[PDB]
Amino acid sequence: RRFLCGVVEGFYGRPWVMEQRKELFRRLQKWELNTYLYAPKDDYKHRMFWREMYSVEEAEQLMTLISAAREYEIEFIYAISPGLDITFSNPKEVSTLKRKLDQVSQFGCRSFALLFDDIDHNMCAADKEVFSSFAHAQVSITNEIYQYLGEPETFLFCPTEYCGTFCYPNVSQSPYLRTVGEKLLPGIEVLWTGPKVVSKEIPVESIEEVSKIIKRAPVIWDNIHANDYDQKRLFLGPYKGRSTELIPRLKGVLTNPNCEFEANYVAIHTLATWYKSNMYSPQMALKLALTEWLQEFGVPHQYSSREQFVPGPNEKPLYTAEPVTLEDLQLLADLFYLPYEHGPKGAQMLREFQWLRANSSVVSVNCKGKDSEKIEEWRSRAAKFEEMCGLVMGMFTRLSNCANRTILYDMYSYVWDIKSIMSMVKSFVQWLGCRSHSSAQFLIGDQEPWAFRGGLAGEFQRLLPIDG
Repeated sequence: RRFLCGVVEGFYGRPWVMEQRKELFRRLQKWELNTYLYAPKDDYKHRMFWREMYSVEEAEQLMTLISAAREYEIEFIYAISPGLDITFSNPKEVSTLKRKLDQVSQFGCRSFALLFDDIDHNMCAADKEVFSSFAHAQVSITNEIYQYLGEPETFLFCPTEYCGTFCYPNVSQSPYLRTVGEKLLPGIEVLWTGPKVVSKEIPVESIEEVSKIIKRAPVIWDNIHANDYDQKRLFLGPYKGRSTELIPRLKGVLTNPNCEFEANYVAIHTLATWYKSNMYSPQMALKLALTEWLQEFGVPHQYSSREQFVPGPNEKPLYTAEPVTLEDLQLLADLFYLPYEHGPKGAQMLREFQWLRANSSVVSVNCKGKDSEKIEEWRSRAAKFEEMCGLVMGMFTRLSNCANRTILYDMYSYVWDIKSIMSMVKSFVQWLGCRSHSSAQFLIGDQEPWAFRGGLAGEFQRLLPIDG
């Protein structure tokens, strides 16, 4: 029994380059994964201009990539999303799609996929006069394409309702899914993402409910680490919430990585472990992933003293960089953890800061003459918060010194923003703690720079109501 397990490049934004893809293939072979799906959203010949034919240079790049995939024995699936503007009752569209897929096949590609995600539910008059339903047209064209290609072993189809929240009026009673399941050829696999576009967790019964309609085990398109729906978010936490019992009931698992290429290492590793368990503990998986990931940071750059200056007792010490340690990576992971929850350490820091803010009046003004226990407790908790902020700043400082700076350079902005805001919070907490004897305004320099934090986007964000 073959099982699909791997990565889908299907995020918006700047696409990955050939070097990154080759390194990804090497890592996938190391981690015992077998599937790579190529459907980058912002590739003009993939989705928006699918009708065009690849140029010679693009053809050479594709052939090199496919041969590299062959070297590492990673299945390579090429996807097309013609649903943006394709007309189903016009044979010219079908002929063009066939020619495009044949050009892809002549490069040595073996597996193909057709996607109809994120399109409209309307049909032109030309198709409404032929097909009884939208699903009917989609299934008919998919079946014809599948039969033309010679019935490859692997073939993926993404329905238009790829999540429960897009099923109307529900999953079991959706006419679209019923028609697709009835009329689709048995040899094609079907993508599914769970109850929601970004599903926090997958109950087992939902998969069975979907399978009762599609009459086949689906292939999971998991967006647990996708970050193209709000690109301020970075996700470095482990794979979590998916019970292993789904493995016998699924035909494959395919993960959507973060837009930043180097930020997905841990995620992919966790996924492999999650698979390799049952051919599972999130905490252990994350520990192993970070332990393996640390080896790629190497050592920080240091002065090369291969007639060499050595300082004396009264000379200023040389600049020395400290290595990046396990604790720094764990703190980084907790700072950017999961879409629906934070890491334990970051959540605890936030709760402690909120508590300190709430009880500022205990010692803010004229603390002398008040209850000693409250003063000591508040000051101690403030000190612990200060130490954690210092840990964050030291993490950033040590990460800045890595010899292999590329790992940091692909996610520089997020860590830089979090360390800046931690510094500002530390300054604010100090100002709160010194109010009883310092009546000056809680300024940084001569001003309050956070009045411009986030600019116009930050200002608009600040006015959105929340319950807490």
